[PDB]
Amino acid sequence: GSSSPLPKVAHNLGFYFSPDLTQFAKLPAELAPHWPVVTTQNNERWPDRLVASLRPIHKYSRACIGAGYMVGPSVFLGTPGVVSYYLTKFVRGEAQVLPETVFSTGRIEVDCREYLDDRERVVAESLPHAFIGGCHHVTSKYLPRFLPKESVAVVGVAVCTLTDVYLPDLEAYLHPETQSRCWKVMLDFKEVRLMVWKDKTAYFQ
Amino acid sequence: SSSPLPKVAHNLGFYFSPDLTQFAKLPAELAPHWPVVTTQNNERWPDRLVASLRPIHKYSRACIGAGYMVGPSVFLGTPGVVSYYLTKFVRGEAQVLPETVFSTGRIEVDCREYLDDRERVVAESLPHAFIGDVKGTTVGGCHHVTSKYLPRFLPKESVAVVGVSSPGKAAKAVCTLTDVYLPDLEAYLHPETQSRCWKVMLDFKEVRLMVWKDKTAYFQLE
Repeated sequence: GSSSPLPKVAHNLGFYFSPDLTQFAKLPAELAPHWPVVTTQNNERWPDRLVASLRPIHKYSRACIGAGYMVGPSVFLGTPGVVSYYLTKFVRGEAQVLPETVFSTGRIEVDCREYLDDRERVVAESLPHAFIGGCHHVTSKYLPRFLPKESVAVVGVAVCTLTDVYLPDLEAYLHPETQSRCWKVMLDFKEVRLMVWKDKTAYFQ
Repeated sequence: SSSPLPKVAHNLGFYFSPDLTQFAKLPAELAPHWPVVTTQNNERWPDRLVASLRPIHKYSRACIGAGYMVGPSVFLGTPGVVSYYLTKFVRGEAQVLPETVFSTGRIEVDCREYLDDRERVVAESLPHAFIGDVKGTTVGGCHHVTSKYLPRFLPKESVAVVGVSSPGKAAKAVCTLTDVYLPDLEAYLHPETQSRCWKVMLDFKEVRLMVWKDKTAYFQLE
């Protein structure tokens, strides 16, 4: 069996249907040859496909490190430095190079408010204005336990914007050459904008 | 006063209660007309299920080792110790309740630990039923609340189904799990044939248990 992306990841690669994965909208097996589709079935029969796997499958399989993932009905947290799933994208039959990206951790989905590890605490401590009052990281001190889920906006997909990205993945951004930079960041294959003010604050827009 | 976990009463047909918070509020005026769970042996309610602390009948069943609640709070069963008594009245007259095993409350309270040393050894004895292991891309044998590869969220069900994971190594879409006191299953773990399917009553629900001696063992719904 294989793990598989959170919906937003496939969505951002342009995938919405799946015959086999229930986090996505259903499409019958029979129609997969004629529509792009996310799956864990590496089915040569379906030419436009995104396949999730736990072992690479072609040189172009991207190892999705540290991502939130799902297995059957369950959601799991990414483990930093550990590969969540591989993704291999086939357009009109042939495997395609994926852009490089960072990954959401799954802390949002599973409502977890903790640092994943000491290294991430150490990064938050190094710029303590970052990601609170606007835009909160999942671990922000000021975030109340009961959020009203309807009115929350997620970075990479309003009461607030919210991210669960693993801080070290981002930490070079927090330290630009210029006094401040509006970066161009790939998160879950979606281009967001991280705005850094060296040594004061940073946040997404 | 001690009460059954919601699933136990559901399995018996009972969803309304005037008194017990864990259930659906029903106003007293209607209690005469629905099956109800209650800590009140009330004659006015012909179809009722009473949770006692001591019996009131030939047919009053002891719920031994069962997880239970007092007000808003869940508590673990202790194995060997009855948690509460239950009596089924139908049209004013007590009924014989089937013989059953009991979920322990661990899933409700998120306590993923053995109840006692004794259970530790059973889990350890049949590790591909009760602990887990991987073969390349596949995990199996994590069918208990104590097992490896478990998600953070577990359905509050007698037999819960979850996806399961060895981060970076293996995954399973479907894995079937309970929090039963493992020794209550010993009777079933040692057959002669290559496989066997038991019928088992768990939390008063009829469930099927596959056993592959001495490889794995898992519950399933009908």
